[PDB]
Amino acid sequence: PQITLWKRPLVTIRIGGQLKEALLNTGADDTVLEEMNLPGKWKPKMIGGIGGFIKVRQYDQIPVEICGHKAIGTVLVGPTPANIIGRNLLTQIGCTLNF
Amino acid sequence: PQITLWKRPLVTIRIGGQLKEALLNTGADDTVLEEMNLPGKWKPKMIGGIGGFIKVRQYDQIPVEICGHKAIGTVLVGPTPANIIGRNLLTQIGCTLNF
Ligand SMILES: CC(C)c1nc(CN(C)C(=O)N[C@H](C(=O)N[C@@H](Cc2ccccc2)C[C@H](O)[C@H](Cc2ccccc2)NC(=O)OCc2cncs2)C(C)C)cs1
Repeated sequence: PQITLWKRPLVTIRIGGQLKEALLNTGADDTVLEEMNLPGKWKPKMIGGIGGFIKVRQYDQIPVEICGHKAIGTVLVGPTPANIIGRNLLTQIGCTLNF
Repeated sequence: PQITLWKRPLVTIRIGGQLKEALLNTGADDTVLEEMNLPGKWKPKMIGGIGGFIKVRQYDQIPVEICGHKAIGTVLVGPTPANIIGRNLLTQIGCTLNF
């Protein structure tokens, strides 16, 4: 698809076999998801948002399906009020900024 | 311009009379720039995200130059760890996501 920015670019993502609504975010390297248990090893991380930093768990090689598109990559799980799909996965699904 | 997402989508913006780098951010409802002086009035405001919210000055109908593209809109000024160009202005310059 080709999403416009008049409204927040929200889409459906599937991960761990669970379906979630996410926001496409060119403004961030990594992808952050709302708390949700996931399998695998994981290292602790600290990431800074607009109002400060939050602690997250970084999982690697996690398959995440975005709007029908396949992606496998590093996912950060933690206190975020919104599942934000970052650049790495964006490029994985062939997303670009056009103007 | 076709922007890949493999790297930060930074672009030069000319505002007021200053030319600085800002991120084309589709994960932001608003445009936020780092502390600076701007002419005009302004109502205080609190914008938030990961880590919480921050205090910013809201200026409206502010001229902004983003890659030979002229836009006139709302510009929040304050303690942002990054110069952000949000959807309010991205749409103005006719920008979309495609994949
Ligand atoms: C509540 C929820 C349903 C929503 N609210 C909104 C509206 N809001 C609040 C925003 O758009 N808020 C913006 C914002 O921070 N957007 C964010 C997405 C988000 C939205 C809501 C809650 C948490 C994260 C997305 C933005 O690209 C910012 C920009 C940025 C860059 C460097 C330093 C700080 C910030 N990115 C991050 O906060 O990235 C965190 C990281 C990810 N991986 C590593 S750090 C502000 C800049 C204005 C959209 S969805």
